[PDB]
Amino acid sequence: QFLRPKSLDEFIGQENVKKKLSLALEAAKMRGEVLDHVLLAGPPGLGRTTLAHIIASELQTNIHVTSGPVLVKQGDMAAILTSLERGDVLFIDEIHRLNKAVEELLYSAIEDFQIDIDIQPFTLVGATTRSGLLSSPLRSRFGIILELDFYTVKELKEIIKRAASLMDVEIEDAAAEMIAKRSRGTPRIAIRLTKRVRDMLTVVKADRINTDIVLKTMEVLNIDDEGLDEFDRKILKTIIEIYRGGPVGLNALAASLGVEADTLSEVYEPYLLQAGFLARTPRGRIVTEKAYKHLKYEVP
Ligand SMILES: Nc1ncnc2c1ncn2[C@@H]1O[C@H](COP(=O)(O)OP(=O)(O)O)[C@@H](O)[C@H]1O
Ligand SMILES: [Co+2]
Repeated sequence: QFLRPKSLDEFIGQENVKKKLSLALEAAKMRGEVLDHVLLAGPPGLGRTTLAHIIASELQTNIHVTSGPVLVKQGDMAAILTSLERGDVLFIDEIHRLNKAVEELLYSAIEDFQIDIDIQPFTLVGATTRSGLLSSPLRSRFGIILELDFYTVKELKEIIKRAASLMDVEIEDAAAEMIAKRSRGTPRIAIRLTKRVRDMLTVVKADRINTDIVLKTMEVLNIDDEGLDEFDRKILKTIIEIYRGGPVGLNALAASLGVEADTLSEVYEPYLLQAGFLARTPRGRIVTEKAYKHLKYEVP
């Protein structure tokens, strides 16, 4: 809520994305034109939803939030489309999860702003974990595709220091750095960790968040020096123990973990791959030497 950027000026990091989006936004506003469709792609907690709202606010139009799975029958999509006002933003999270029914109606609406038997010109903003998850057709409809990658430790530290300030708590630089290094490159994680560290500060009655307080918090939260949580470790341990380090297929791995292949590949794998703990091969996923050493498993 109060911790969510209200404009690009408040949006830390993602310089490439900001410059690209800013170019298009400022131009459209200056011409009083409807912004071209925008695709926001990247792992969760990186700011896709945040950017969608910023786009609407900058254009000074209304944003209509919806989810791919939430829309089943064309009736749901129609009601939403016909409620759009000129320049409004239609934000669809998990846009790649749109069934053939609603998707066909959407592709149609953005071809000439009209349906089966007239829609006000609008800007479609989709959010997806992976741009490839989108069908070839609908995918070619976005004039602006923004690929968000994990944030740097420095950017995360800045976001953490900002969140602490908004929560009325002081924090030392080294402490903010420590949280950033454990935030798995994600703003969402960094902010939630900061709230939990704030709770520790409260209970120990300290004047400001320091490294000691952060370490105490990480121990309680079971977050290791690499920012890995319980589930991250379970993924690596399962590959190591049950599958001898891999390669193991995504479906097989998800079945053993008792989770959907999607949550695995879309939510947890991205950072594990980025940080060099996991690798993908044609035969399946495998763990790296870094994984064994980090989890203290003898390298076979
Ligand atoms: N660049 C950023 N600067 C500051 N906070 C950010 C940034 N990106 C994301 N956040 C924060 O992290 C949380 C997660 O963002 P959100 O936009 O909901 O992620 P996504 O839709 O990609 O899953 C939000 O609370 C938000 O206010
Ligand atoms: Co497979």
